[PDB]
Amino acid sequence: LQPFVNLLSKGTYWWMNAFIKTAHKKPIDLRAIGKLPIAMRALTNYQRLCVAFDAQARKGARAIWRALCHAFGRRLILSSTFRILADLLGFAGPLCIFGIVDHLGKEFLGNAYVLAVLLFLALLLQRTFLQASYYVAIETGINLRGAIQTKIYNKIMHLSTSNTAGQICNLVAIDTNQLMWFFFLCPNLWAMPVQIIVGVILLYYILGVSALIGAAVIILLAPVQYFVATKLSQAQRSTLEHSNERLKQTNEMLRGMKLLKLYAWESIFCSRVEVTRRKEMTSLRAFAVYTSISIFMNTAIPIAAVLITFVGHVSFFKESDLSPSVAFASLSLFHILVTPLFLLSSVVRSTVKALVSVQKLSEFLSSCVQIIGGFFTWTPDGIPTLSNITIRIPRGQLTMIVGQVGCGKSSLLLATLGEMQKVSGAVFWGPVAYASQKPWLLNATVEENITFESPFNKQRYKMVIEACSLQPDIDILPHGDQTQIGERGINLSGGQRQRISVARALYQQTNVVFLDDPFSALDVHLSDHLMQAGILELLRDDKRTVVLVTHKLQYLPHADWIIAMKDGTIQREGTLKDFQRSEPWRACTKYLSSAGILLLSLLVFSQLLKHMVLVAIDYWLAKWTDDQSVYAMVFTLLCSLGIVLCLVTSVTVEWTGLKVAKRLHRSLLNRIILAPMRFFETTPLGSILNRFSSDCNTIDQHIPSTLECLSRSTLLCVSALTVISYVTPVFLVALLPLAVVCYFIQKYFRVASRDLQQLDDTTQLPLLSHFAETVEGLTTIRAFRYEARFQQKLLEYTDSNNIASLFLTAANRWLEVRMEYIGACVVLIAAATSISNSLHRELSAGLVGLGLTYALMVSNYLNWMVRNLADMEIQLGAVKRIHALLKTEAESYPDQGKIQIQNLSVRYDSSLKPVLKHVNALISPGQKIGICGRTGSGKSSFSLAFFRMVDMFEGRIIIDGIDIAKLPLHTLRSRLSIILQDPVLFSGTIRFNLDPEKKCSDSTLWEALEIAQLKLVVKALPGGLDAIITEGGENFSQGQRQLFCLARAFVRKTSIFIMDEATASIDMATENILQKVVMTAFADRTVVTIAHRVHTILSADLVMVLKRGAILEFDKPETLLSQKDSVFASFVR
Ligand SMILES: Nc1ncnc2c1ncn2[C@@H]1O[C@H](COP(=O)(O)OP(=O)(O)OP(=O)(O)O)[C@@H](O)[C@H]1O
Ligand SMILES: O=C(O)[C@H](CC(=O)N1C[C@H]2CCCC[C@H]2C1)Cc1ccccc1
Repeated sequence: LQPFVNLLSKGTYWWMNAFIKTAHKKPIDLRAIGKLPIAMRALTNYQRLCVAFDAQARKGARAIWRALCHAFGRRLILSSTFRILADLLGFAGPLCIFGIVDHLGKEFLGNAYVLAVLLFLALLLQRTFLQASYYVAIETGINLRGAIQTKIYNKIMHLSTSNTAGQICNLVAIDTNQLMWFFFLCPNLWAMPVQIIVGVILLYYILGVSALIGAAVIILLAPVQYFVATKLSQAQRSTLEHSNERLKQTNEMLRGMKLLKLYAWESIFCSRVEVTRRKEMTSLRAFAVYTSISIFMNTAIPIAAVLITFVGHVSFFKESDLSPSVAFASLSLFHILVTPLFLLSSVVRSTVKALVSVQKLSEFLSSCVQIIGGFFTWTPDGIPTLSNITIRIPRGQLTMIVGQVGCGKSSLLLATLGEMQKVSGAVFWGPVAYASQKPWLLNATVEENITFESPFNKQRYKMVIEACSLQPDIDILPHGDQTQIGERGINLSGGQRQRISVARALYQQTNVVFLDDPFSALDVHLSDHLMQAGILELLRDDKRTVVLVTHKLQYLPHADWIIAMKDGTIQREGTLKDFQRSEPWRACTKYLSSAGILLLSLLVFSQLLKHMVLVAIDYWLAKWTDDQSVYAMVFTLLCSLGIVLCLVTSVTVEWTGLKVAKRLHRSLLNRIILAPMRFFETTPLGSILNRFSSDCNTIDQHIPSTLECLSRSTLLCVSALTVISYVTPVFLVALLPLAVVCYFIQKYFRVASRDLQQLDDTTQLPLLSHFAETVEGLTTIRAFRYEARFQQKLLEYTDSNNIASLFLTAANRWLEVRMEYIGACVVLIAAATSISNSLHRELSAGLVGLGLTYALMVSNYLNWMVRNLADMEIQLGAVKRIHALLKTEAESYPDQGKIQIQNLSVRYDSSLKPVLKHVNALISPGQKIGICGRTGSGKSSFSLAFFRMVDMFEGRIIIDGIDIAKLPLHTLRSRLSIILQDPVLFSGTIRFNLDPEKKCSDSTLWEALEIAQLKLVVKALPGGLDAIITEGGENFSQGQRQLFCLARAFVRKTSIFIMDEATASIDMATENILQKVVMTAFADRTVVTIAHRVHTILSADLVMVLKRGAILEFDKPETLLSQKDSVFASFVR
């Protein structure tokens, strides 16, 4: 609430003080953050931008710039006016140091004390204009993002469906941010020229022509600073290529982990991910080189400029003798030109990226029922897709739209709606509940999807779910209801999704309903259930106009009207009779522990030795000004020794950063591979994967750079407070109060800012997610006429994004205003005490300048120390949670088919109910054993029990004379065939997905593919036995993929085969093909089949029934059918 408060509280952000103190105690919630001010709302900014657009266009890429300039120009020069005004008041430090030091070494301005309060007042007054300049630029930048995101969205509700779903979200998340961040750094575009030009002009007057030569070096090194920034960002992209390639290879490893650990291919796929990692680490060296140079230039160009400015002034020109006032006033000017001169690279880089974004943004912004005649074409001009489409469906009566495949069926429905440009014809036609041919699901609850922003009724909902008969399906789902169906509907199944969209159509209370192929993936049994109960007994009962378009003609007789489509034309439209007649410092220690004692010693000793040179340089200047070639000799040497150490301390932090980033990931990968199968099922995949994506990214690129920023600022602030204390020892008395105050300000910030950074991120996701939802189901939204209702949901989402981001900026300004006040209070104590000592005691004029030139800079170092420490705390969440995951568990480490089980006391998990108990069996070599039982009756345990994956087997299994327990895991899994229920084939060649051990012969591998009756399609692939297959994908069918897994099984030749519900998720013909292959090809080798199919184990040598723990296991299935009273298997079959 900055506008309401007065000028003083607004400048000092006193209104934020109570919020900070309150948030320190309890976490920030949406209730804690208030509603947005009227002036800064998404709707208000959007209306202002629309007014600007109307004004500009009333008389392209130029227009949007004019509208952005017109709407947000008044609150932008007001930001630039402060920035310029703060720049001029900035030179009241360097100029007043000139005044103070000169008077000591030699009209109220003639007094040294008077200038000590002018230095105090100007520094106090500058460091609020500068901060109020940052805020108003930010508050305009954030208010702009609110206006554009609404502007982008209001275009989405219009664009034709002929066209890029992911581009629009990218346009919101990246292209708008680059435009927003241009308005953060917009005033600098007019303030760098003013601040630098006055700066360089001042240096000439203070020091002479020699100040230009030193000033030219810094300016001339801005392009080289910029060039490194270009080479770095190129290197980051090339690293981003391998990281995305790595995450694909890792994701396939975690998802299909059970298949891998069954075949003992965990090491092979772990080896393949490391090969991609090493390439990423190679491309990450160049990112370290061009980050090392970037740190080297930013701390060795200021030193180089000082070296050439002073040495050149005394050696070449032989001008006026160097004096403490001139040398230290000029030195303090360099410290305040480098910050503008080194950010100018990022300002130009941002401006060239903002020019692209606007052009990219302006490219996006430019993109019953009776019909008379009618010609509709998806293209703006071309062959009309619908021709002679003249229809008149009745009101309140069901109508069927039936025709050939791909012949104007779904287009005609969209022709009735407004998504088809009319070449000609006349159409006259409220909101319509349209069940899309391709169903779309909101990223929300199953209850939310069906109600779809409509009031809930208990009776209505009960009938709908019973009619669609999707409730029994949700019963098997992991959650009873309110399941979070994310993007793409991965949680739900294809057939289940189709019902939901039809359920959404059937739930709504509207007169006209267009159900576009409700039975596309609906089973024939349920399809009649949905049609009879829902379409007829529910939809037709309510006197609701229903239009249905499906291939199943069985429901044609139960239809008032029916139309026939031919070649995209409505040939005839009549009734059935008419138609028939016509036709954490603990984590930081863990991070620095892995670097190595050698590097860690070199890292620490280089930092401490560098800042004993960067002070011994400045102290030597204070001794110099008071033989004159001798002083230049030592000062040149120290400047070179300062530069050399700036190179060493820039390589080491990056060299260390790679050494940890390499070891931490590699040590992480080898740990989860050895985790037992129980760990992967219990822990959600999202938890493990995000460690490899974000945390291994934060350590790769963010920690090493931040660790340098925090270590460089902390030592500078220690050096600044030591030099300023050696000059005036009385300053130590005031150091304790300013240490206690500076601690609490740091504490309340880190507590409050950490909350808002998390709150900022968690409100970003709903905003982007809403853009994806709108574009994916744009046709459905405009069918319900929920465009206005959906657009309103954006304003709430983006307002909760701005206010969460408008406190993160008011928190930073709160901190920087406090520290700059503390720093402006240190400069008074430093000035007051040194001048007291210099005039009365025997202090020198040079040491006075040395104290002041650090007092001015102790405000910045205090600010970087607390801001970097805030970021270093957050970025150490990467190491903290990796080290937690890194301590997971670790598993310990066939000639004849005789397998024996000793009581099989196997427990599905630690300290749980035993799945199977007291199960004794003995299968002779070369015998086909079958296992059948109820779902969850322990049959599924015996499948994984033979592979020691059940980690609590309190019994014994003897296979071919040995024990499956004593033998090591990677030597027992590798010699036992398995066929999981759901087939999976991982990315790689066919030769590298059927024998990754690279031991199979080329001729043999072809026979195995042919043995599975698969050689024809395999040979048909390009290359042959080397075609680059994709994970799942379309290169193979579901029957073929399950068929290929049989070929992979035949490759092992382990003489013991275990099949676990291979029949499921397969075709009936393929099951006969698979069963015939197993019966014929695998005649020997003791095939064991655990499945629910009746006919799978009918011909087996022996069949074992499974009760809660064990049931009758008749060796002869023929005897079992008679003995079981035709109940156990005969009745089930
Ligand atoms: N973005 C698009 N650009 C061009 N044509 C399009 C586009 N979207 C759809 N179409 C047209 O719509 C046709 C499919 O709809 P149509 O009603 O003609 O067939 P259908 O019988 O409903 O098909 P299906 O069984 O695939 O649902 C395509 O063949 C194409 O001519
Ligand atoms: O001190 C800072 O360096 C500023 C940090 C800050 O205030 N914010 C708030 C913004 C919210 C939206 C996204 C994050 C930014 C970061 C950034 C900045 C603003 C203006 C000028 C220079 C730097």
